[PDB]
Amino acid sequence: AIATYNAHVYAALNLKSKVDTTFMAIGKTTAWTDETNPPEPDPNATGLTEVIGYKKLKTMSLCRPQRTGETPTLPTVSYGNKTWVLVPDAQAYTEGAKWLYCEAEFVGDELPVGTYRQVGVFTDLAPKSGVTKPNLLPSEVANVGVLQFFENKQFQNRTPQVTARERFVAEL
Amino acid sequence: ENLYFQGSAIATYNAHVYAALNLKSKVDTTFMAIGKTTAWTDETNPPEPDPNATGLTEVIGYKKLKTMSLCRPQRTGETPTLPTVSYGNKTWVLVPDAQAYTEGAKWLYCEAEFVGDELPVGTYRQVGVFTDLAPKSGVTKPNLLPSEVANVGVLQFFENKQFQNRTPQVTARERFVAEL
Ligand SMILES: [Cl-]
Repeated sequence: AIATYNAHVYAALNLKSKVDTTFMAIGKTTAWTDETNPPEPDPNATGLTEVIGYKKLKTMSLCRPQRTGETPTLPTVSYGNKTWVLVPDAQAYTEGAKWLYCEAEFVGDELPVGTYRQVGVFTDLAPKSGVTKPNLLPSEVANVGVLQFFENKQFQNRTPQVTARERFVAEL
Repeated sequence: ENLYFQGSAIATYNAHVYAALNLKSKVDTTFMAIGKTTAWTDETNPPEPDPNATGLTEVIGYKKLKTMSLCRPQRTGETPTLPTVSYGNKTWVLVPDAQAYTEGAKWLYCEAEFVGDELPVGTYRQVGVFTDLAPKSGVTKPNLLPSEVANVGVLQFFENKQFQNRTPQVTARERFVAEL
């Protein structure tokens, strides 16, 4: 079962290759049992609970945590308190980038407005023939693809005047 | 008004199955290698495999897989319909690609036959699987000497075990199950 470090990088590179068909979803319109303490995400999930809609990623890149004494030349994303170094595909193995960075914005009413508690990334999403737009209602997706990673968090309310920028880093 | 969030998302069970399916898709360029001609410090207790390894120590040769299939451990009360194999101390149920997610097959089964002198004879202590192996030019043969490989590809998983001896009269059937 002993996989190499490079096996994880290979898996991350494989996800990045699916960029043209990678979408970030928002869901869970209904309240958690405890709104202040969301339950831990169960890996057996094949999709989001009460999926609202799908949004094509603004950015998808391989990455790795910054070293303590490193002054990075490459771009950095500063997720609250911890810095990540974005690595181009060619330096994947040399940099040991076994993590994947994903970013997407939910601008106003492009998807139905309301509360949401879930964020997840799907690869190989089939938009119904005749649709190119990055914002897809669940009735507009032909086959949701494969839910790769998701997160359960405290509710956020979205209005036609609100732009929600959702970004996350997943280890592979 | 604008909202900003940065979080720690966990991989799904299906993400592991997807990774295993991705390796199976590389079947045409997947090779099993054998190595470590020299004895371990303690021949009876081999050292734990270091994941930072990019290849095998004293690589002997590369042999294209006889079988590569997705699999999962057999359940305690299961009487499997599908084919079964033995690795570690357990039994594994071989699952076809179509039933990958339904069966939750996040493990990969690989098998290769090392028939006699097709690769240099002697003792070996390592077994590893490589994907995207480039044979020098347009060569087709399944048995490749390290001097015959143009680019070894990506060492996906390997094992350190007690020695096995191969002679021109011996056929070694190496099987291993790796979790993804
Ligand atoms: Cl939270």
